[PDB]
Parts: sequence; C-alpha cells; structure tokens
Amino acid sequence: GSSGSSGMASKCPKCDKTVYFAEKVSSLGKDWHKFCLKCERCSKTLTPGGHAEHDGKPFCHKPCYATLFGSGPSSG
Ligand SMILES: [Zn+2]
Ligand SMILES: [Zn+2]
Repeated sequence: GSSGSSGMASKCPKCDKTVYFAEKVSSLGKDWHKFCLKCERCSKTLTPGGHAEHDGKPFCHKPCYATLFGSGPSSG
C-alpha cells in the first residue's frame, strides 16, 4: 500500500482530511473538497466563494442559513 501521506496541503473543515491540490477548492478562506462543498440542509450544488457557514458546515444565504439562525424554532 501507499507509504506516507505526502500532501503539503491544508486540511478540510468537513472531513478533516488533506485537501489535494488537484481537488483543492478555495472558499471562505479555507480548503474544502469538491464533494464536501454541498449544503447539508438543501443538499444542492454550491459555489466556492459565495456562501454562508455555520459550525464549519456551509449553508445557503437563506432561507437555509436564516432558519438555522432564528427565534422560536420548529416545535409542536
Ligand atoms: Zn472534506
Ligand atoms: Zn442550502
């Protein structure tokens, strides 16, 4: 099997993995994965360098983000 983890790249705030320069995507001043760059609420293709973030996980401007950040959450 492959020996060593020669990468020389920043980790991923999604899977805490060594983002490869080949699939390296700069966004919000960080390095994510072409597969990790997917909303968790709407689960729709996002764009690197034009989205919101909360707790490390990305989220569309709204209502995605909006909801997460609001009073009187879903209940009853
Ligand atoms: Zn990742
Ligand atoms: Zn979304």
